[PDB]
Amino acid sequence: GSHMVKVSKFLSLVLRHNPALIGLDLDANGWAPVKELLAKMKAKGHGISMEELKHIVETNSKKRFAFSENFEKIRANQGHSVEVDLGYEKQVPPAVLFHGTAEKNFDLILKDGIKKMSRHHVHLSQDITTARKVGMRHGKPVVLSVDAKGMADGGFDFYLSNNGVWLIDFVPAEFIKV
Repeated sequence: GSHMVKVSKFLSLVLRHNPALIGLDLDANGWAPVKELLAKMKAKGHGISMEELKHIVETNSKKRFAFSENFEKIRANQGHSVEVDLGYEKQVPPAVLFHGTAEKNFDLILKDGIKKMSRHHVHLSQDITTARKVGMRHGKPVVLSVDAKGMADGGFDFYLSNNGVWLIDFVPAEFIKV
C-alpha cells in the first residue's frame, strides 16, 4: 500500500536522529538490530514484516537507508538532500519552498500539518510569489516556508506540476518555518 515514503522517511529518521524514539536504539558503529525494528515497527501498527522492510531498504533506499548484506542490522545515513526520489520524481529548488495557504487553515496547518487528502499529490509552492498567488483563492495566505533540502533528505517527496506548482505528500508544521 501507499505508505512507503512514510516508511522510508521513518526508517531514515530513527536510524539517524533519535533512534530511542521507538524503543529502537543505535549501535556503536551506527547500526540497529533489524529485529528490533521489524517487531517494534510492526507492533506500532505499521505492519512491518521483514519482507516489507527489505523491500524498503533494498529497493527504495540503499544510499539513504542501508542494510547489512546479511540483513541483521539496518542503518540510515542521510545528510543527502539530493534527488532521493522515493519511487517518484522530486524536483528540488534552491533552499526552501514557500507555500501559501489561508490563515483560516492555520489551526489545521500547525497541528496536523500541510495535508488535505494527502498520500500522493497535495498542494505546495516554491516562491512567495506563488504562495500569495495561489492563496488569492481565499485571501491572505500565510507563507509556510518548508526546507527543500531537509525534506528531500528526510524522505518527504514532492513533485513538480507542468505549471510550476509543487505537489507534496505532506509537510509537518512541526518542521515548517511558519
